[PDB]
Amino acid sequence: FQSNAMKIGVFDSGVGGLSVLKSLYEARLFDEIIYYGDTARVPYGVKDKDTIIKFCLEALDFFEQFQIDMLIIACNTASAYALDALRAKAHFPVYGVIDAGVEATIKALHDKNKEILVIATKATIKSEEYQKRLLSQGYTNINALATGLFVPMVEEGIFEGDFLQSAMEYYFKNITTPDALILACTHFPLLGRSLSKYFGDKTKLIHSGDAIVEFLKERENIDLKNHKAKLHFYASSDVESLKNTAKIWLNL
Repeated sequence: FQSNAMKIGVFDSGVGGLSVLKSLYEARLFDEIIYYGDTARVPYGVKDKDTIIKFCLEALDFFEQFQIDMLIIACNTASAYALDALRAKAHFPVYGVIDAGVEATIKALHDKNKEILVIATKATIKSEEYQKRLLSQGYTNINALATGLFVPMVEEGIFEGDFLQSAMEYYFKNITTPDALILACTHFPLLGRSLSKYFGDKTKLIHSGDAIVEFLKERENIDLKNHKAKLHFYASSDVESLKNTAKIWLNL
């Protein structure tokens, strides 16, 4: 089977990038998407920079046999550090989650003095990348906060209830209700309904998936497809467990 259109690949460390994969799939911008997840070596925030890079390079070598038009890095950690040596080795546009999220935040605020909150893993925060960027463009009212416990709550299917509420109430103790909240972790889009309901209408949720859909439109020549795209899933370890949560998060 060969047709004349665009085939791309999505790479996250674990299963978080499935939420990103969701938004891309609903868009119908491609005909085939290749999801790979290095689930053997999860998570990536633990390692130093050089090892993440040598790890991300091993994923590129993987994507070569498929020969894709564009590669998307769904890991905020990999996006921070590895999104460069990939380009010094790729023959095709390789993009990441951070800028799309930042740009989508700015466009949605257009107001330098508005209140921005950005939640993520401990590793995503320490890199300061989202911060280093939003400041450069003159946005002043910003705080960044590590809410790492949301990740295993997502993986155990906790999306609602007093327990999740107790978690939000815990993490968000004496916190300014922001105008826009950024989800700098790929698991977090699974808790959005609870968070907005918790934060209220004032807070505008910046979806990493939705931020990159609008992002690629700005940067690339894209056609909307009549037919829905074809999914492929690949994992370092335990592929079928990924395929499950894939069906769960999306309902194919």
